[PDB]
Amino acid sequence: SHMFVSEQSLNGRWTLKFFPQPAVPVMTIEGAEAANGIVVDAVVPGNVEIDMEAAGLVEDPMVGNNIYKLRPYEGYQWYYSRTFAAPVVTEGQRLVLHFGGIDTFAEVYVNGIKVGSADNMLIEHDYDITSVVKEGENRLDVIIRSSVMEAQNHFLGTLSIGNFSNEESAPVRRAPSTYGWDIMPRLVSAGLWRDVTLRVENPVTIVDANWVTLSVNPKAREASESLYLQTRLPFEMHDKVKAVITISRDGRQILRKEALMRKFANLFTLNLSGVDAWWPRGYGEPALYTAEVSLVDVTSGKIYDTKTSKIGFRTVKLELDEVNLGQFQFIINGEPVFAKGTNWVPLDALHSRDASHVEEAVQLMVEMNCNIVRCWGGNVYEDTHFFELCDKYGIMVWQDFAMGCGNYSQRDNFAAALEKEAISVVVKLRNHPSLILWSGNNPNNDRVSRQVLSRVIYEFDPTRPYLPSRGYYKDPFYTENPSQFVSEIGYHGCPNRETLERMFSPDSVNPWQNGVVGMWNDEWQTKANRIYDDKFQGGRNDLMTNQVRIIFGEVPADLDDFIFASQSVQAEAMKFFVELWRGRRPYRTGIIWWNIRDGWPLLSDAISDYWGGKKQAFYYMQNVHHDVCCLINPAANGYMLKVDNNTLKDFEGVVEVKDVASGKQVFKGKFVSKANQMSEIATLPMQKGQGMLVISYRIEGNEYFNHYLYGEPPYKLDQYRKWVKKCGIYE
Amino acid sequence: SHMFVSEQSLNGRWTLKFFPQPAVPVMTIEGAEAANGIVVDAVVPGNVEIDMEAAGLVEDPMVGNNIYKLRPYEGYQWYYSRTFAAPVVTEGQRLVLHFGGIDTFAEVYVNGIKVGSADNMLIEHDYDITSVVKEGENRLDVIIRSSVMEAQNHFLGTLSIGNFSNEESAPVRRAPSTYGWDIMPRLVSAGLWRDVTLRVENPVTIVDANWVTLSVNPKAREASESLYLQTRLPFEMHDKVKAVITISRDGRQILRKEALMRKFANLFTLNLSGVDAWWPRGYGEPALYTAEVSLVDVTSGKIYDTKTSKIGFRTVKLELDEGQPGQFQFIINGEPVFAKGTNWVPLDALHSRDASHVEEAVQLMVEMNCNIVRCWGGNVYEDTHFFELCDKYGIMVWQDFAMGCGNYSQRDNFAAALEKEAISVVVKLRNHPSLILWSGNNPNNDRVSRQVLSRVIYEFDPTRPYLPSLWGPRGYYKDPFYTENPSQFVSEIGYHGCPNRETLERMFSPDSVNPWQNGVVGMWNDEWQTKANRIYDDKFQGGRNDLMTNQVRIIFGEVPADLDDFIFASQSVQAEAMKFFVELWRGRRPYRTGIIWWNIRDGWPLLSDAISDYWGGKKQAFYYMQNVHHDVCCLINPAANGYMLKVDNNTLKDFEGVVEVKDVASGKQVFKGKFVSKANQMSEIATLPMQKGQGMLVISYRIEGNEYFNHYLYGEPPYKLDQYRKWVKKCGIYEL
Repeated sequence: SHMFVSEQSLNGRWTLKFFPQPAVPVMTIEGAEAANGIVVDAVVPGNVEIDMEAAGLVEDPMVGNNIYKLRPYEGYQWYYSRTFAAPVVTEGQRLVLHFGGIDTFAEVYVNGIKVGSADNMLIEHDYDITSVVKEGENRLDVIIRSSVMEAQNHFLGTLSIGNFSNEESAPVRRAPSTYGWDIMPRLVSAGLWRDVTLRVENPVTIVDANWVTLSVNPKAREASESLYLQTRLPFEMHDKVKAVITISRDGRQILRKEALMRKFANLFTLNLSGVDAWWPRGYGEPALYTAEVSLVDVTSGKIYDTKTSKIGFRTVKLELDEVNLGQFQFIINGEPVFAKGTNWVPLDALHSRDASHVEEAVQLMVEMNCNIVRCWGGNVYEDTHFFELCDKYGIMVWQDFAMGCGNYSQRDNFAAALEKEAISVVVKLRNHPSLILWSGNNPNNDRVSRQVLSRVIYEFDPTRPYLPSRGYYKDPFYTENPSQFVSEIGYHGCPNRETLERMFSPDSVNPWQNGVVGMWNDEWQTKANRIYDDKFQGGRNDLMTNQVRIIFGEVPADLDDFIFASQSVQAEAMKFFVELWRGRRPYRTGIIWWNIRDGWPLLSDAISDYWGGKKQAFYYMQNVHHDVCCLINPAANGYMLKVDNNTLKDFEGVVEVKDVASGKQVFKGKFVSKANQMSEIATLPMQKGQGMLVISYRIEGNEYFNHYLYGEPPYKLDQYRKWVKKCGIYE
Repeated sequence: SHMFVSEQSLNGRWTLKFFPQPAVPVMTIEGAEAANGIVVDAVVPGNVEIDMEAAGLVEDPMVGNNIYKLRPYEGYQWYYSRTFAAPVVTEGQRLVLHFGGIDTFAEVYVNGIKVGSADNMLIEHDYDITSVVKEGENRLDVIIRSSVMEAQNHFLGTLSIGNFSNEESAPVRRAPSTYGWDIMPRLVSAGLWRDVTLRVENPVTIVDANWVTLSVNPKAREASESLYLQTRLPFEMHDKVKAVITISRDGRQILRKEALMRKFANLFTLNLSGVDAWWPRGYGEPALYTAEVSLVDVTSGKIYDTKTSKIGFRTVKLELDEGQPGQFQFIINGEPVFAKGTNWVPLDALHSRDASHVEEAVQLMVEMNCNIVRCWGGNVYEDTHFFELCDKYGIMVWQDFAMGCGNYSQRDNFAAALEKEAISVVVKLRNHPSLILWSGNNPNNDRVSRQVLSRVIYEFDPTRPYLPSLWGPRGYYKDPFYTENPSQFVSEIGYHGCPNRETLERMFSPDSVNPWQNGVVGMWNDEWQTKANRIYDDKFQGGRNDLMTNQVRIIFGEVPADLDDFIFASQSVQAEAMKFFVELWRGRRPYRTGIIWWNIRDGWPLLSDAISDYWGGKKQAFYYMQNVHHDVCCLINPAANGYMLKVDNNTLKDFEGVVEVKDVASGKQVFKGKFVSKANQMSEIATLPMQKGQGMLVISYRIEGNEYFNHYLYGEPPYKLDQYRKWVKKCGIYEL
């Protein structure tokens, strides 16, 4: 929270006028008003496709092949307009027009006077409009031009052409996935997709409050926290304003410090007592403390400004193995942590709806017990509320800078745009305890990943590490990979029937074209995802049929049997991958799987879909993501029962292995799970043929369950179903 | 070929007004018309000295000391003027005024409106004049200022002062040799030295077609070619235009692929069958294929643009054998190739005449059988036609960026000027199969040669190697300086040679044709000193010309007083030295990997170490060098108790033959026998016994019905000139 003096929202009903962009792009209000176009009511924050669909001008892009009908609007312009009232501004105060998100290339006018030129979808834009504001109605006009056509203002290098990321994405600062990807639709879109506000700032104001943990002693309940404070301070206010710093928790004041402001920028170091450390999930408590800084007149007591945030006392270090060679391990508060989590993709192709999805999506990670999440560079940067939830629930955040599968310009103009973006995002997010790493998502000669971004982290966040950058799930590709830390590992899975009936037209809900199993109809090809409407057979969807065929021999023709088979192979594979890394500790250090939630109704390798449809893989993963988990990994002539502890406490329990069909107890006995390590229990003999062992362990009175599928594929689908039904764990 | 919609030539007669440059340079049409100057007719493309000589205002700079009489014009300004009729431009179409070459600092005006400010003589300049053009007669005015005076707009660093390259060249982007070199006259010059055209472009047009060879399988006659296509495409034309890619050879089509244009830039990977790889001379055929890409309307079938080039399927890897100087070898199509060729210097001091020399000059390399050529960084970048000829004849091209014998600013403004130049020239030439290397020609902290240029190659030509970078005493060619130099790959090596008599009689005044001032041998007259070359008219004796006499005195004991005897002596020393250098590197393979010698042709009538002069007069070294540049060449190297008869093979084929070595003076047979020359290697034939005294051995070899000849001068200097002349005459290989 940041008080200022007043913050008046400009969200609500705007007027949107759209029209095809001429050869000479419209940049003035006069050109926008003279252009022949269509005028509709609009909602801010919003996307232009939501406004046109509300007007009945476009069909629902989430159904069938309606995504391709939005293609002509990629060459359109969008003219937002509204009138507003200007608040009273006293002497020395500044009126600031704040845009949370402009998508993308736009000219901003207040009362016919241009106040800004925006060209970065991913960062905020603030314009001082104190001098252009007038009494009564103030005209606010935003004229956006075509992002796609902007790409032709640039000459591309050889290494920027032919990558998975679109060439139109290379020279502009937008989320690469908006142009299309394997897991996102091509929906370039436009509009004011985040809040628009009017801010009044006092002459004495807080420019930035940077909280940094210098040290932490979790056992003594102590921590050293530094505050790098920058302010605007008139010289008459020097020695007449004091900074008041208050740390609290549950309304209880932990520390108060006052200091006379003798210069605009200061470093205050606070040696705190009776404070708990911020820990990721399983490894401890996500302790957060309210840190408030206020600038107060020493004579009148008037508060000129106040910034408040919840901070966590924690230290983060990445250890990079450079002799025995993803060969790294995160060290939090001086303890080696095993990372288990998901990759974070766009929450919505229409990104103005991202904020409405954040709460439910973080809840998915909490129920999965993820302790880490990697925000993928194909997506936009998430807003403050996402990181505040990750602070609260103890989920570490790996933040990629917004660049996708490809390479970018080595020249000055791009380097300046990316430096402006990187400084903004770093300053915005560097105070969240959840954030643990910056990445360039990218070769060692790349100026982008090895100079520009590293220079920003060096100057504006030297407390966090920066890093410059298909078949059966038991093949050596997955079982003999030497990477201690895997960051992308995924397996396809057909969505639930209910999701299929909502996104596919009734004639196309069944996947098979003219009944032939394996021949996908066009609507299923569009939902693979196909960026452009090029009719073809095969491609990405075939991954589902191939995987099901390797495991069960044959692809079912009944849609419900196909859904069960596809979600069951995705469930077994992902579960096997997690157990393989959790079981091969301490060598394995982390696994970040792909992915937890889709950002659009599509056929994908996610374990949950856009509408909340949890696939079978979600529940399987849930049982192999506990703090302490008993699991079975393959072994030389047998199977190995192991327990993995991802906490700092020792635990005791008992485990009962048994075959589903026979009921023969293969093993029963107590175990001791030492803190923060893999502990083997017993080597179990080989079982005959196919089947399913069931694991039942009890710790501190609670009952947990797991299983292990033995044998070698192909399995009969009808038999595998009976094994799970008798296992009694899943449905 | 790039079709566009139309290309009207603005070449032809212009009006040229010139005047001394005032303290404040004239940069407006008003100031140019108000200045007191001289108006003459001019020819574009051209240089201002050609126009002034056509008007009888200057004397021929190629004769005597007339080069120094052009000195005052370095401080002049040059005002070009002509009228042109505007072509018809439909809506959305674009009218582009294209300059192939402006030398150099000029303000361009169309109909009184400034459209550009040029400041680089080595690269093209394009200006969109669609909105400034008018109906009827239009006006084109170009106002050039003094390049020399432009240097004083810059403060030079210590390392940019005192080099062989002129301080006036350091801050400006112009060919360094224009300011004078030891092999080029000082002729700064100016003018529109390349074509000036008007191009009409459709709203849909090809911006660039970059052809890259990913792989080649010569025996399977296959190749994987990538087309990196960038276009200008209105969004209304998206999904309504298709790219048509056609690879052909002699009218026979090899590939025809059509693809709907859904984005402005695309990578098209083309896996071809029935295609032959491109090879350098000796190693195979220089197979070329016409690659044409066209943007076609999917409905009307209208062709909006067409780009056509001749490409070749080849791979190039520079194998750094390791970093001593010249410790590398070029690998073409997976095979280690032995490079042999010449450095490429200016074709003319008045560079607008370069294009008229290109065909004859390249033919010299074909007659010599060079498989490589290093375009020296003191010259301008050659135009497309030079690289087309090197593609056609299989001559690999090593391209220096345009800096010489110099150190340069580490500051931003020079870096930005060089980056714009490098991007332009790389994009222009990156599709020629002949081109195989980019060089900075430059210590390891130099921003220019270790950051600016390497960054341009990193982004715009990752397919070709980039390198950031033997004269010395110039004594006896068998000195340990040459014979024990460890460089596997030598890029510069040369020896002086007096030009033929006809050239001397055309370049000097009648009283100055004989070199000896007042008749004393070894003392050069003033005109010969000018042709050294001498950059500034400082009178002195000795200097560079003493290389000719010192090298003759080492080999033949005394300098002949007679001119015809002196020409034969000097050219014989150059011929024996250069031949020895090539035989020494070919004979010591596989350690030696290449020899690029200096040089094949003069860019100006001068006294030099070139083997043929500016007017085409071939010195004796040209013929000696021809006989040691064959694909398969029998040669003799010194051994310590005799000589070693060797045969070198610069092909991928085995050959058999017979060789005979005889003493010329006595006629006795030293060796005769058959030999097998294994492919792409040096093979030792026989150790030959030590001969007595001085003389010449004649090497006669026959390969597949064809008879070839070489020789070896044995003994140690000093030799007697008359005896050497009789040995060459009796040998029968070369005419005296």
